[PDB]
Amino acid sequence: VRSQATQDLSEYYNRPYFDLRNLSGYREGNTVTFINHYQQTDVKLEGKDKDKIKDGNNENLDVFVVREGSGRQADNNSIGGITKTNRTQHIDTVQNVNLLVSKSTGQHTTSVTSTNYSIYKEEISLKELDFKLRKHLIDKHDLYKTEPKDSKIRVTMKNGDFYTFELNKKLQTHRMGDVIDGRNIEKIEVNL
Ligand SMILES: CC(=O)N[C@@H]1[C@@H](O[C@@H]2O[C@@H](C)[C@@H](O)[C@@H](O)[C@@H]2O)[C@H](O[C@@H]2O[C@H](CO)[C@H](O)[C@H](O[C@]3(C(=O)O)C[C@H](O)[C@@H](NC(C)=O)[C@H]([C@H](O)[C@H](O)CO)O3)[C@H]2O)[C@@H](CO)O[C@@H]1O
Ligand SMILES: [K+]
Ligand SMILES: [K+]
Ligand SMILES: [K+]
Repeated sequence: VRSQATQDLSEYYNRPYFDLRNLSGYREGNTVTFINHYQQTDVKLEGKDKDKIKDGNNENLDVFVVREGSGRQADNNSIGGITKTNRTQHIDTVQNVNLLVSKSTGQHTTSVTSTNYSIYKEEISLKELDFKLRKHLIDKHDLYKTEPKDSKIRVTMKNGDFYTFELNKKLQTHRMGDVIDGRNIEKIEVNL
């Protein structure tokens, strides 16, 4: 079975995305404007990111961009995904963590995939982790070819804190601007 709800998740997580690195964003109201090679990207702040981003100019940011509709209307602007850029613009990973994907393949059978997952950003948004991990799962683990049910991604930190992305719904918009230290990620576990 493939419900419309599942189909809508496939649609969302197949949206075009891009990223911008080490540039200024100018905040007016709750919208941050980025200009990169004369192209404008407006980003909506609607969570804790409202306390993080200053009114006016903010230097040396990165942004993970997922457009919310097509095209030019303001309600289609990307939401959250702003972080401070790395201390340097070096290309090396800043952390590497185990990614464990466990999938029920039958009544009595489970498949377990264990790989290294590279972290490049010192400060990373839940938006980016959510979108990119789902991309991995869609590509490699057939996510959304079946009903996701209670499947989830959990990102666990070195202090034992964790962050969960329930796969049967989009990441909540108010969580998209939440950020974490990528170097404090301990492991990532996915149950399918
Ligand atoms: C009606 C509605 O949309 N309500 C949401 C909350 O979501 C509902 O309740 C949840 C408990 C869950 O049953 C969900 O399905 C309901 O729609 C939402 O609560 C968050 O939900 C997510 C899952 O979607 C997580 O369970 C999250 O908990 C954790 C997490 O695991 O990610 C707990 C964890 O301890 C905490 N980490 C800390 C404190 O270090 C994290 C962390 O705060 C966040 O991940 C940061 O974004 O959260 C539930 O908190 C709620 C909060 O987003 O908003 C509405 O009330
Ligand atoms: K359809
Ligand atoms: K590690
Ligand atoms: K099983």
